[PDB]
Amino acid sequence: SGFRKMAFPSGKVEGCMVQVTCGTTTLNGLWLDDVVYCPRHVICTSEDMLNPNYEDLLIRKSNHNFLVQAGNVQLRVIGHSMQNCVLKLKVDTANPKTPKYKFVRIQPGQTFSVLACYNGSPSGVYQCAMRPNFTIKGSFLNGSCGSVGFNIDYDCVSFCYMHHMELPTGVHAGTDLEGNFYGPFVDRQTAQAAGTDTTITVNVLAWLYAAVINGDRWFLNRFTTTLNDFNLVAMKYNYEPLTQDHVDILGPLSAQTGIAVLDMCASLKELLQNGMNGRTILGSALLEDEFTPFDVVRQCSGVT
Amino acid sequence: SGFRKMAFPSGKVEGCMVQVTCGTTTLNGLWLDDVVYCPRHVICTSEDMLNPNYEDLLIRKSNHNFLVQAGNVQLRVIGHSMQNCVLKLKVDTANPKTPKYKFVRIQPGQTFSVLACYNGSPSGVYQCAMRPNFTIKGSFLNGSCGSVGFNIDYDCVSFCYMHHMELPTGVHAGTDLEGNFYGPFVDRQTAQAAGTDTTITVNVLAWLYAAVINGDRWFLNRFTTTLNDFNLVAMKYNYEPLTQDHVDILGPLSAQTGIAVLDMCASLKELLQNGMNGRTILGSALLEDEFTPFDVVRQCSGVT
Ligand SMILES: CNc1ccc(N(Cc2ccsc2)C(=O)Cn2nnc3ccccc32)cc1
Ligand SMILES: CNc1ccc(N(Cc2ccsc2)C(=O)Cn2nnc3ccccc32)cc1
Repeated sequence: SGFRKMAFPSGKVEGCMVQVTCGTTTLNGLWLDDVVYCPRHVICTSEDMLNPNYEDLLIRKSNHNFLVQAGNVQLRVIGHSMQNCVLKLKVDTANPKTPKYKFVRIQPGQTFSVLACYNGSPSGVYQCAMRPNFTIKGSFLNGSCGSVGFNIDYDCVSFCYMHHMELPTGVHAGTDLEGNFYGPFVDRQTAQAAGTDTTITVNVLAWLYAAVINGDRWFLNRFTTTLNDFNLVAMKYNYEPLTQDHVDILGPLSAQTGIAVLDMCASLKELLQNGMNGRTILGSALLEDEFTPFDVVRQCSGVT
Repeated sequence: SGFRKMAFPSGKVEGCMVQVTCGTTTLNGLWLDDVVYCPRHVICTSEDMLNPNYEDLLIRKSNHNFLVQAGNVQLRVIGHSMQNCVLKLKVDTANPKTPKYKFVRIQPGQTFSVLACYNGSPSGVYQCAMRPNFTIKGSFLNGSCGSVGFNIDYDCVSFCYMHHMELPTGVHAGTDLEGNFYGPFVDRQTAQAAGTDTTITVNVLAWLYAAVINGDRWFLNRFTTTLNDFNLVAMKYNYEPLTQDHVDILGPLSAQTGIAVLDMCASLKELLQNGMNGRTILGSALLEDEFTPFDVVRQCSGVT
């Protein structure tokens, strides 16, 4: 028992991290097979970030201008190209540590682990969720760009995020591994405000199920509700509308605990309406929304 | 910016995890050089755990009874011995993935990362603190025994914890890598209750400094206090007494923010006395105590 904000083991990703330098800018890259992926803003100075013309800036760069170092060994760059907001640097050596991998574009509400890196070296790992406004609440400092988000299915690493920027709000924006930004964000130092950060209702319910499994049951009540009634309450509290798909995904958690999904919705409704009254659930004094139903089952079963 | 419960990158430890089986019991082991470390209760059945005589149980075991598998390859066991509550299995092959490492016995209040494992395979990583009552609040299921806690100083892995048991309270107990339990716990399925779980005051203050660095400053007030006055309040709230050593360790955080340690103590005093009034600090609605002052500096500087 016990429930923690657990990240995937980061070893398979640590073996892919490299340092990429272009001119005076150094950030992280992801070396998979014979390609190194990195944010295209590596070709910019801080002066360029106000209104960069990436196609024009890239014309002034040749293969030899991209310095790629894997630990202490220099990779030879034999090609470069821009795909959306990422640069793909073809190198002459396939990464011997390349794991089985996929590039996936995740949905808002889905979770992933981030291996924060600086100068191609890993500093730490933590679990994230793609917010419904397509930002992530990470922990990134200057030089962390190119750090990636991923999930792991036994031996396969699904890369879903590459860090590009911190919004003036202190929240983070980035792309999938095809270089497409999540949300409306652009790689320009401009006024970009994130939309309403709604709470991921299906994840809060999954976390309530995790709480019941792990012994925290004080919040269970004698009530039930309907999807429409629950959603009137979810709207008032800036919670995502709950759908039948969400109820279906909570099915295994419902079956394991014997608590019908709508009954858990009624517990959640009372918690929204009455607050925690100074009490805690799984060591938290707020409703946690960064565990998916899949995460709860994975953690409560012991998948390796 | 942003502040997260960050774990160390787990790659160097993932390369050490193996599966150890003795009879019908399978748990995790730690392979470093030519030795595999694991909990001695691997020699027990659940029947034995009520009152085990480990020396007597071990006499019935030979080197060939300890099955050690590293991924899919079997290690040859050429020696075995019991050191306190751990077994050390001498194998004929040095682990090629052995990192630079040390065995350290940590102090209560200190933090570490845990790589939860099952059947020698890693499932996830999370950040912990050794509680002042010498328990850890982890996420462990049956088969997780032998999973280890560690810290990393650039290339050196300091192993500090090996998981042994879950107390009837849902909290966790284990040993250092010399097999000595943290706290008064014994590897016997018996009545063992943890003492008072006090809050790690120096860590809460470190986290308040992290909050100010990252922009959450609402809790700063116009007051100051003294160590003796603060400690009268800390006692009332089951917080650890703050010492001059703790103030000294907070020195760098104080210098960086310009907020004197006793002034932060006065903010903490008001937060203890008045609560958060429905507000949050670094996304938490309670006072976080599982970041040391070293953790805050490390995360806020970008150490790899
Ligand atoms: C020289 N090149 C350069 C490139 C990028 C940045 N910017 C601004 C920006 C605008 C549009 S895309 C990126 C970043 O946001 C970087 N970054 N990322 N995460 C960060 C956390 C803390 C501090 C900085 C961080 C700055 C300089
Ligand atoms: C057959 N051998 C055996 C050995 C140990 C255990 N016990 C009881 C126990 C008493 C004294 S030392 C250990 C554990 O506590 C194992 N364990 N650890 N973390 C756990 C989380 C969830 C469930 C079980 C967990 C049980 C069986």
